[PDB]
Amino acid sequence: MASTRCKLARYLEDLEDVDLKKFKMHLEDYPPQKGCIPLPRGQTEKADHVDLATLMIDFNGEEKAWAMAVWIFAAINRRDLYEKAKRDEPK
Repeated sequence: MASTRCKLARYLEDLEDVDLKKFKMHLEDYPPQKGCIPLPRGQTEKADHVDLATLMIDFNGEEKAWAMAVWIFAAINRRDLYEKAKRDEPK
């Protein structure tokens, strides 16, 4: 009826081109949080925009993946995106 994978792709695509590069560099440069596993660069860089959403939903899960998606926007100063993201995020 409505795959969410296509929805997240529209968000990472609706971001600015220069901001797109900052989202990946910030993800690969993610510091350790608690014995967390570092994301292999060859996997993320080789992962396409659609495939990228598959590693976040498949490896981190829909609950944790969203936590990383919202916490990163506040980092690049995009609080306005959190107000809309919370309204467009399905329950």
